[PDB]
Amino acid sequence: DVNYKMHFRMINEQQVEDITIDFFYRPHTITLLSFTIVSLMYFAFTRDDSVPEDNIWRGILSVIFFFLIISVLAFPNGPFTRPHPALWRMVFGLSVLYFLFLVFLLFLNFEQVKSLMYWLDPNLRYAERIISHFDIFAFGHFWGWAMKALLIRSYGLCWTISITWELTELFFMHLLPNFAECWWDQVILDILLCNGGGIWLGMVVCRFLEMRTYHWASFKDIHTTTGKIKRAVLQFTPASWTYVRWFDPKSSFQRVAGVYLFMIIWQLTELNTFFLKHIFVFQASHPLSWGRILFIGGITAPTVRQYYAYLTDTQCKRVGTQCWVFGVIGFLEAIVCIKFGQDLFSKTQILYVVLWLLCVAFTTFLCLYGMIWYAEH
Amino acid sequence: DVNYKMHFRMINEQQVEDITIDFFYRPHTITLLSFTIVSLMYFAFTRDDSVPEDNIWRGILSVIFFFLIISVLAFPNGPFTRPHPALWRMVFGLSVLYFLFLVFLLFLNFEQVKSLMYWLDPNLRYAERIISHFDIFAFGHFWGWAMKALLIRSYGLCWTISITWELTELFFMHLLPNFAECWWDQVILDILLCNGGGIWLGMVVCRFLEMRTYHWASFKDIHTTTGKIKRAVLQFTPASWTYVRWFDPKSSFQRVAGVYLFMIIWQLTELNTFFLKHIFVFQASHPLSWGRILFIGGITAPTVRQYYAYLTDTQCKRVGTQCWVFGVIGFLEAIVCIKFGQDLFSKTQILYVVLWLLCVAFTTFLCLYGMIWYAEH
Ligand SMILES: CCCCCCCC/C=C/CCCCCCCC(=O)O[C@H](COC(=O)CCCCCCCCCCCCCCC)COP(=O)([O-])OCC[N+](C)(C)C
Ligand SMILES: CCCCCCCC/C=C/CCCCCCCC(=O)O[C@H](COC(=O)CCCCCCCCCCCCCCC)COP(=O)([O-])OCC[N+](C)(C)C
Ligand SMILES: CCCCCCCC/C=C\CCCCCCCC(=O)O[C@H](COC(=O)CCCCCCCCCCCCCCC)COP(=O)([O-])OCC[N+](C)(C)C
Ligand SMILES: CCCCCCCC/C=C\CCCCCCCC(=O)O[C@H](COC(=O)CCCCCCCCCCCCCCC)COP(=O)([O-])OCC[N+](C)(C)C
Ligand SMILES: CCCCCC(=O)OC[C@H](COP(=O)(O)OC[C@H](N)C(=O)O)OC(=O)CCCCC
Ligand SMILES: CCCCCC(=O)OC[C@H](COP(=O)(O)OC[C@H](N)C(=O)O)OC(=O)CCCCC
Ligand SMILES: CCCCCC(=O)OC[C@H](COP(=O)(O)OC[C@H](N)C(=O)O)OC(=O)CCCCC
Ligand SMILES: CCCCCC(=O)OC[C@H](COP(=O)(O)OC[C@H](N)C(=O)O)OC(=O)CCCCC
Ligand SMILES: CCCCCCCCCCCCCC
Ligand SMILES: CCCCCCCCCCCCCC
Ligand SMILES: CCCCCCCCCCCC
Ligand SMILES: [Ca+2]
Ligand SMILES: [Ca+2]
Repeated sequence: DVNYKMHFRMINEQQVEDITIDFFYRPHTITLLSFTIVSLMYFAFTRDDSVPEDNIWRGILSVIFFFLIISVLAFPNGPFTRPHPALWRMVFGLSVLYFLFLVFLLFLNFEQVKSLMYWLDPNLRYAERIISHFDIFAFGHFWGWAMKALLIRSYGLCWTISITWELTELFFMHLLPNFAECWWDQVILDILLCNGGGIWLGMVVCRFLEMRTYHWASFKDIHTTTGKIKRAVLQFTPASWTYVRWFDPKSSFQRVAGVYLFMIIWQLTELNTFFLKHIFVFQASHPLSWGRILFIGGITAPTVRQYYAYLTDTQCKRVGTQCWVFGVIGFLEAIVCIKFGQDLFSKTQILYVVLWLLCVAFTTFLCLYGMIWYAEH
Repeated sequence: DVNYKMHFRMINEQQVEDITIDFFYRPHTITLLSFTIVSLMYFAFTRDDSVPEDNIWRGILSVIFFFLIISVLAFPNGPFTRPHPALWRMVFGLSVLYFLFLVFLLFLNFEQVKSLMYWLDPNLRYAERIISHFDIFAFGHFWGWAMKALLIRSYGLCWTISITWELTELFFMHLLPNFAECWWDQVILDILLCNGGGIWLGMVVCRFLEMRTYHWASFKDIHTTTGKIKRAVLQFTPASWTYVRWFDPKSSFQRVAGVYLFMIIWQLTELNTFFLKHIFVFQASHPLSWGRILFIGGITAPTVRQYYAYLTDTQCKRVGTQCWVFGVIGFLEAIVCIKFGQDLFSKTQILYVVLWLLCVAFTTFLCLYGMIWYAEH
């Protein structure tokens, strides 16, 4: 049990190894205690609070900001400790904020949630060819897969969900009347280039990042300025890379069904994005659209490394807190879509979702066979 | 530094020693995840959301409850580990909730805060002799002083602050026109009977608890039913008692100033209560008054034991998170009272507060002399 509680602190609160500059890792909470009071003193005595509309906004911004300060002192930093552990306590701080925001939304009705969205943005109330298709969103979609494949470390897992989702969005665009997106948009442009190009780049880096000899000289020791610039910049890159093996030839029925649940919660988070944008009508350029995608993308990096650790390591015996929070967020967003999306379906079929369930297991079982046989040949 | 980071986890997250019934200390976070998802599914698909006020109220309640659930998984449990550490993680979660609520209030104006209070309770908008004086509030004050003296473990500190605060409240009742509370009420009945009896009982229980031989037989091992009942009931009592010595004959200027700051913040936490209750006019029977007092009293129990540990232990090098949160709460309440209390003073004097500052140091210096000389005689 000494290992069973120590192995959780390698998942939940990964510690910094080989600290040389100790100014960056010594707490100053009393100075943080003195900063918050003087910060709020300036805002409680000099800010003009004569308008009620801008008082609620700045109060919300301050609650979010000062919850990030509390998260630095009290929240776990995941299995990541670069560039600083505190930047991952502040990402876990936003996960809890977004989790509790969804808990609130389940208890409202559609007229209150729509009135809430219009408060955030009043403009929401009133609302060759292939080359032009590539926009700033296609760049984000390419780098989303180049980051997912960086952590999943599998062609079979990433192409299984790249293909199934694009097939689903092609099918789910039967309801959407106005868009004229032809099938090649999400079967040739997306599956091949935006996804496969992203998947290829992400899996190419994993080979590089995991075969690299991680030798980290201290910043003070380097004498040449170009080395100091190299060392300063290299702080924002991983200090080590885990060797990921989702499947084993002797993998049990528990492990095989732990990668099956992994690729259902993965695809659940893609139905959340599709329906939240459709139930609450906002354009893809709105910060509610790509601001949420960036935040969920930031959460995913420590969640994939904590679900993998729990699933495989036999001395873990607890699932990391960030993976727990990414579990409620992904499940609650579906309940939000079912509750408020009671109207945009009349006779629509869940059978495709049921059919998607089988075609995922069909591809995990084929993945195990293609790797069990791989040892033989 | 191995001790400098280990000594913080004896303050922040005190671990349970000698666990025999392991059902009470084995996490089930995935079962917690399933419970939260099913509960929110039931409340999202079954609750009638046709009234907005009830929707907002139930959303607030659910957010508080699920923040408590998050705190059970991700927040430190103080130096206390009885009856369960989770019941102190939840207290810390409530502390953070209140801290952020205070952060929000600084950015509103008085009309918005009054509207919020009226939303919380619409009834707030429209709003021999000694034997009759003793009410449930007097009983609560007596038990609060008993609990305080249970942790401070000092007649000098407790009597100093009791006397100073009673004098301050007697003085501050110069502004209060309607109340006819004569000086005897808060110079004899309060100082002697309620406060004095509480202090006496607290110090008697300190003497009993710190001289007790803490031997904890496992619940399963006891065979007699009365012994099992005693062991079950005894779980809600401290498993050990720290020997508290605020002053030493060789105590430096740092320690003396630390006790001075301790008592200054202690009296600030009473100015906060007085001025909050007077600025936001609600009766002492309203839950906003005694609920807040109960919550601050619950916070105080680990805050005192963490401030003492930081102040005296020389290997601590960090102040516990509950102490940090109590500090921000105590300072932010004062800032709130200053911001919204800009009107109920015209020519009133801070000199008494300044005079109170000297008469506290006068009584710390006299406390050290009365104990430095104590060794000689
Ligand atoms: C409407 C729909 C219609 C059709 C629906 C039909 C649905 C069909 C139903 C599908 C469900 C199938 C479930 C099968 C589960 C088998 C058990 C299993 O493998 O357990 C474990 C893994 O599993 C876990 O327990 C992991 C934690 C899970 C909870 C956190 C979620 C966070 C998600 C984050 C996802 C991130 C995604 C990121 C994407 C980029 C392994 O077994 P174990 O022995 O416990 O493990 C041994 C190791 N220890 C314990 C010794 C350490
Ligand atoms: C308007 C008014 C008008 C007139 C105003 C005038 C005001 C006049 C101004 C008075 C202020 C005087 C302050 C002097 C402080 C000297 C330094 C000192 O003693 O430091 C330390 C203690 O002090 C700390 O640092 C403790 C942490 C403080 C922050 C947490 C707050 C939570 C409160 C919770 C209170 C709970 C209350 C509960 C009540 C029931 C000790 O020195 P050190 O060497 O750091 O310690 C050695 C130990 N280590 C470091 C090795 C471990
Ligand atoms: C929070 C948890 C959820 C995560 C994302 C969830 C998805 C939601 C994400 C983003 C959408 C948020 C709404 C923005 C669109 C509304 C219209 C608009 O332009 O508003 C703009 C918002 O401009 C701002 O100032 C926004 C500030 C940030 C918002 C919260 C994220 C915290 C990140 C902290 C990161 C810290 C570091 C982290 C670790 C490194 C400007 O407003 P405006 O149009 O001029 O009108 C303003 C006045 N009213 C009308 C609004 C009253
Ligand atoms: C939270 C952080 C701050 C702490 C305290 C700060 C001080 C504030 C404290 C208490 C004051 C709260 C307001 C209550 C008075 C208003 C009028 C009234 O009677 O309201 C009642 C409130 O009844 C409830 O249901 C209250 C639920 C609890 C509230 C939060 C505390 C969480 C404790 C969790 C402890 C868990 C375990 C902890 C560890 C073991 C009933 O309402 P009503 O009159 O019928 O009208 C209802 C409808 N409207 C009008 C309200 C819309
Ligand atoms: C702005 C600073 C640029 C970078 C300046 C710089 O020299 O960084 C070095 C520091 C610490 O580096 P060490 O070599 O002491 O620890 C190394 C440790 N064992 C490890 O490899 O993890 O990095 C940070 O904390 C960066 C905080 C970034 C804050 C955003
Ligand atoms: C400004 C921030 C820039 C991004 C900062 C950055 O690169 O660090 C993020 C982490 C760093 O990994 P560690 O060395 O802390 O953990 C090591 C552990 N054994 C492991 O498996 O990595 O890696 C990623 O998630 C890389 C994907 C990008 C995620 C956004
Ligand atoms: C309702 C249960 C009544 C009490 C039933 C009972 O038998 O309690 C024993 C348990 C654990 O007691 P142990 O002897 O295993 O540990 C002892 C440990 N080393 C120590 O001394 O701290 O206490 C709780 O967790 C109580 C949780 C209360 C949850 C509110
Ligand atoms: C339902 C809850 C009932 C109250 C539960 C209860 O009595 O436990 C609270 C703690 C228990 O102390 P521990 O044994 O965990 O810590 C031991 C550590 N070395 C120490 O110094 O105590 O003690 C107090 O604060 C007592 C004051 C009352 C506080 C309200
Ligand atoms: C881990 C990454 C977290 C980043 C949070 C994303 C929030 C972006 C908000 C953008 C709002 C822009 C308003 C004009
Ligand atoms: C550590 C103790 C925490 C207790 C929280 C106190 C909150 C009480 C609220 C009572 C409201 C009653 C409304 C009728
Ligand atoms: C009209 C389209 C606007 C898209 C803005 C994208 C901003 C990307 C910021 C990325 C930060 C990491
Ligand atoms: Ca697509
Ligand atoms: Ca009084």
